Amino acid sequence: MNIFEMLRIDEGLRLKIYKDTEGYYTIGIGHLLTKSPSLNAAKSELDKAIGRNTNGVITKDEAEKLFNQDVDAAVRGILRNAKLKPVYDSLDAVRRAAAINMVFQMGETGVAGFTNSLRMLQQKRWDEAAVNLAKSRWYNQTPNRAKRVITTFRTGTWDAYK
Ligand SMILES: c1ccc2[nH]ccc2c1
Ligand SMILES: [Cl-]
Ligand SMILES: [Cl-]
Repeated sequence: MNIFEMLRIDEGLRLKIYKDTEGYYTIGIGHLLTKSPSLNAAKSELDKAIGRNTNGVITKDEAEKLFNQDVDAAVRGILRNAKLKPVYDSLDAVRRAAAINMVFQMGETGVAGFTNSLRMLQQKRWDEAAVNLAKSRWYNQTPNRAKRVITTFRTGTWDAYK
């Protein structure tokens, strides 16, 4: 298992514009297009990203392309983040995957707000971090996905994904 396969399971794959769990226009593998309530604005954002007049639909190759870009950007953002980087550096490979999954989902900002959990993870207090992580809007809104990621940090294995 790896980050790509992990996120592919968490996000699914859709080739037509759809609304995410928060009601935002998205496409492909979790690629958020816009927070605006406007489908037009979303189709324009789509065309701008793909580089063609898509008409709200993309191919699988174009989806995988957006996905590669988004994964790379997430990692790169973590590495540029002074709050995140040190935590990320302290983790083992499996757990780094869980850290990227959270950023992919909620943004660097969203994550930066889990200050207490990050500090526990950095200290390798796995069980306590898992409990603290669960006390969040994230966990209450997307419980099954949160549980998988939390299990990952708790155990350092891919068990939740097998
Ligand atoms: C960097 C980015 C996201 C993260 N989530 C938990 C730890 C961590 C570190
Ligand atoms: Cl883009
Ligand atoms: Cl869920």
